Amino acid sequence: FYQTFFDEADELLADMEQHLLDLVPESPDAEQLNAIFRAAHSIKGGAGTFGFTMLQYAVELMENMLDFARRGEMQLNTDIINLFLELKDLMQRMLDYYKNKPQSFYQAFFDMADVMLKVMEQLLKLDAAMLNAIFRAAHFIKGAAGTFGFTILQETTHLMENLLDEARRGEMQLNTDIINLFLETKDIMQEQLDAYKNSEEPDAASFEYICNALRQLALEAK
Amino acid sequence: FYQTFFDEADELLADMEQHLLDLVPESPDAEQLNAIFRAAHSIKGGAGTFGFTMLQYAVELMENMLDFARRGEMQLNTDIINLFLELKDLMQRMLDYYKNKPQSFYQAFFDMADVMLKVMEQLLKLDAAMLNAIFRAAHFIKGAAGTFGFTILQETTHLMENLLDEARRGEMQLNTDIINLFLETKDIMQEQLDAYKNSEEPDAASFEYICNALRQLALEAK
Repeated sequence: FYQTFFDEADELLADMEQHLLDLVPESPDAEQLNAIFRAAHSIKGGAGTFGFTMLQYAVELMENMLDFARRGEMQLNTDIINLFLELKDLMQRMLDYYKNKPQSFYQAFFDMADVMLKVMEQLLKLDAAMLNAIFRAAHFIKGAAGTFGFTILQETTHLMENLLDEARRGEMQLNTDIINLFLETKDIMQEQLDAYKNSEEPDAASFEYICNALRQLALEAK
Repeated sequence: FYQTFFDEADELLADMEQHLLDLVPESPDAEQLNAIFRAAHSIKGGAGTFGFTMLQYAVELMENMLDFARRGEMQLNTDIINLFLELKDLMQRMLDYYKNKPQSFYQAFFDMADVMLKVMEQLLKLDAAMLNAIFRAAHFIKGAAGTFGFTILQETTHLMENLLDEARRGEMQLNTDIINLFLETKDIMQEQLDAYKNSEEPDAASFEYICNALRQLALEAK
């Protein structure tokens, strides 16, 4: 949902930039003013939706100025148009702040996920309550991997999650082989995490191997 | 509201650490388990209140393990106690993530505030709608300065904000002298912003000067 907004907002700002540049300081076109206003209003909506407060404030500020400009309360001139460009650039900088946001964020995830895998490992090695715990730890890793676009990690965890959902509810019967496959999945997920930790790409061979094994179990346990 | 939680949570984690260390692996005390649980539950509440999701997840995980331990579903041993210490450390690391969070955040503020001062400047130099705009720009700077503990910047902006509130509503009559005091306040606020930008302390002489002048106007306009 975030990236759709970022792609649209970038496009809108590129449109805003051209319309601002096409403004006639002595006699501005209310149609170009309306275009800049529409693009700013669209960005405001998204910024509010996702809690992009710095962007929200930057947009409100341009909106206000534009509302005076398009209604005729503000006298336009070169200086004012330059201010509008700076507000547009501020909106761009704020958008990029929220678009960016990593490192401290990546590290907190890497550290958190490392710990959750240890918890999963031990609970496997040890009850519906524990199955609910392994399930939720996998659910977090999947969710978080989805957040960072870690497609390979997300998929591995998702396949194990579905098996853990059937295990916790009581739809699927568990045994030593199944548990060892879950432990093997844990090891693969750690390597997937480590590859991303080192800004490398996870092992495709391991991914295909574990996903075949997890889907095999989804059939075998039924 | 944030710092009260951070101070309490730090204390709770220090308590948790001692109770975990005082656990008897062969025959644990349900009272020490309850203490660790209470401290974890308290931290969970705050984490939920402020949207500290990474912390929330780290706490849920310890909570779950502790609920098995205190109820007797989990067999304790040295390894399990070490895992509890790691979960406690994770909770500490997550707390510190949310406690920290700056730089990219400081820079976005510095850049945003720089632009808002320019907008304020020009609108002063130029209507209740514009007075509402200068007011809100000051309101943002005050709010944001409050967020970063910039007491001197917050106070300067707050005093001007109250004057801007009376100006926008129509309680206070404005003139050239008042506007020039507002422009002078803008210059002081920029220097206050710049001092913090360079990790320096704002000018105390300017602060006292402008606050006397702003309070003088609060009396003079009435």
